[PDB]
Formats: sequence, structure tokens, C-alpha cells
Amino acid sequence: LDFPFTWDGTHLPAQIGELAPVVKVRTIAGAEAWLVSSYELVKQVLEDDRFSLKNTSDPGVPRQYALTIPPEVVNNMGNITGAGLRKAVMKAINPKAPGLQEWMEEHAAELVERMLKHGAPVDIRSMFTDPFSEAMHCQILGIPHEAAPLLSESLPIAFMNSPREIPAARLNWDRDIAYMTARLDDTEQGLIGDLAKLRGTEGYEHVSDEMFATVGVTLFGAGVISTAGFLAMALVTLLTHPEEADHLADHPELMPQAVDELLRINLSIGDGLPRLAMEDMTLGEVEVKKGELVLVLPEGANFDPSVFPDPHRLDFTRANSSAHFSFGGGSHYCPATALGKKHAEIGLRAVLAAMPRLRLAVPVEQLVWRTGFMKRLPERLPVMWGSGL
Ligand code: HEM
Repeated sequence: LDFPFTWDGTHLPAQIGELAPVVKVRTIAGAEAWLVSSYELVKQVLEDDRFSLKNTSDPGVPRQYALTIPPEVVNNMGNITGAGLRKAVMKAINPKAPGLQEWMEEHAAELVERMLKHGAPVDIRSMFTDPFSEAMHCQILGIPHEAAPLLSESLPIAFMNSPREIPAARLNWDRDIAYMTARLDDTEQGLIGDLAKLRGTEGYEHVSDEMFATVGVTLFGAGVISTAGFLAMALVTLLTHPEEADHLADHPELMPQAVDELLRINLSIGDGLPRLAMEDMTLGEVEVKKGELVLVLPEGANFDPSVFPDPHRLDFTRANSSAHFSFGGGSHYCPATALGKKHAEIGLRAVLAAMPRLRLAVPVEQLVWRTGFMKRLPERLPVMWGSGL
């Protein structure tokens, strides 16, 4: 059995309902892995640090797909440490930072006004989900918003899931590190301004300029692809459930709970969350050997009908929506869940408040699904909307 199963994000792959909780798969890099897909066993793996994320990038171990970050930088990740580093990052991704909610509300409103000026149809990825995600990451890093197009150009290659090394990935990595290194010298605000303040002070002698830049580049990359991927596929969910989208547009007070259910039902994760077994361990009816690759499948857990009865139904009032695994779990639980949810709430409210009776402008089977990539994503998402308010 080959993994992944399909790049089509219109509905849960048929294969998910056919998997045993743990099954042997062949990865894109050609290695063997244990695919874990029940809620109980996804929870088990994610909450047990003997399943190691850090060790999945060790030289020689079985791989899901090729590294896209240069191996010498990957190998130096464990040395990027400091009370002030963790502090700087936690502060930058806090959605309560003064001005940030106001900035996101204005920028979302402006992007939606440009779609309305253009008229239907528009590609809501290129006119909204992408620029709204890219600009917010420029805002929290403290760099100019004109960086968004330069840095974003790397991302369709940087998050590829390739069987082989990707030459473009190194060229783009070096170009992005150079840009972020330059910003350490001229940036006074946000994550980069904070990192510049630590550089050449006590406790930070062990952090190179390259290592400071690495924090900027990887946080920009991770944040932008997670938020732009989620928001595109949250719109795909809403555009395949038009009567629910119409209901949410009329009941904006629902938006906090709606985002939890959109996260639970979301199909943007195109791979598995990798972990390396650091000991012999039992996982349900399977015996995992030390050094074996485990692939956690969030969509398996999230559509497990023993936890989420009627899992294919989009139900904004679903009581346990917030128990999903779309932000992972355990030690590596997304640190930016507060910001990802607030960003989605603001973006989706701006779209639904201004574009009445929002509809797919093409038959759902005429969407073009990105292949060979960490996220399921439609290449374009053409939409139309009715008149008036
Ligand atoms: C809806 C938006 C987002 C989604 C769905 C999402 C999802 C995830 C998931 C599933 C993980 C776990 C990966 C694993 O266990 O292997 C993760 C980790 C992480 N996310 Fe998020 N994320 C979102 C937004 C963001 C944002 C905005 C940032 C940063 C600005 C970010 C930064 C990170 C980082 C740095 C990690 C790694 C944490 C670690 O290794 O301990 N995420 N995210």
C-alpha cells in the first residue's frame, strides 16, 4: 500500500475508512512506515515522546520524502536554543499583541473590497487566502510587506514531498537566509527586531546570524503554508456546503465554533506527521521496532466515527469539534493555535460578511489539485457571489 492516497481534497479519501488502525505503507522516498489512523492510536503516538519528531531528520533513517532544508542546517537545529529565542517567538505569534487584531481586520476588509471591485469570478486563493496569510507573517516578523512575494515564491518548492533532492530548494533557502540576515541589521519591530536585540549579547554567543535567520525563514514558511493551506481548504469545505456557508454568513456569532469544526473536517494535510520509534513499542496489534518510521494521520483521527459520529457531516455546533488533531498533540502541539484560529475567524468573517451566497464558479470536478506537496490545495479557487448586502 502506497502513501499518500490522493491529492484530491474535495472529500475524505475512500481508503481512510478501509485502513486498520496501524498499517504498513511504502512512502514517496521508498521507505517502510507505520501509518496510524484511529483517534485512540493517533492520540497515543502524539502524547508519547518515545515517538520522536526531532529524530525523523537524522541522517540514514527511513524518510517519508526528501529534506528541502539543507542537511547541515537540519543537523544544527538542536543548537538553536535560548530563553530569549523561545520568548521572542511566543510573543510574535500571540494574537493579543497590541494592534495585530485591528491590523488583520483592516487588511482582510481591504482584500475583500479589491475582490468586490474586480467582480465575479475571482481566484479567492490569489486574491485572499494567500496574501492575507503572507502579509500577516510579514506583520508579526516586523519586515516590510513587500517581502511577501519574494519569500512566498519559495514555498511551493520548500514544502514539496519529493522522492529525490530538489536543487531549487537549496538556491531558495540560501536566497531567503540572505534576505532575513539583511533584516537583522535594519528591523526594529516584531520577531526579527526582537532577534536582532539578542544578537551579540550574553547567553546568545552560540547563535550565528545564520541561526537567527533560520528562525525567521522557518517560522515564515511554517506559518504561511499552515494558514494559507487551512484557509484555502476551509473555503473548499464551505463551497462544497453552500447551505452551511449561507447559515454562517447570517450567524457570525457562530464563527469561533465554526472554525473548530472547519479545523476538524479540513483536508489540507497531504502527508503524515512523522515520528521515529526510539524504543521497541506496541501500538494496538502491531509491534514497532526501534528506528522505524511512524506516520500519524490527522484526517484518520478527525473522521474516526467512534469519536466524531457522522464524521463527514459539517456541524458547526458539534460538541467536541475542538478535540481534533489538525494542530497535532503532545509536546509538538502547534504553538500558534491561538493566532491560526483568530486569523481564520477574521478572514472567513470578512469574506462571508461581504460576498453574499458565495459559490464555486466552476464545477467542483474542474478544480486542479496540487500534487507532490505537503498540503492538498486547489491551484485556483474561482468563486462568484450574489448582489446587495
Ligand atoms: C490553521 C493554521 C495552522 C495549522 C493547521 C497548523 C498545524 C500544525 C500542526 C498539525 C503541527 C504539528 C506538526 C507535528 O506534530 O509534526 C504544527 C506545528 C507547528 N506549527 Fe502550526 N499550524 C497552524 C498555524 C501556525 C502558525 C501561524 C505558525 C507560526 C507562525 C505555526 C508554527 C508551527 C510550528 C513552529 C510548529 C512546530 C512545533 C514543534 O515542533 O514543537 N503554525 N502546526
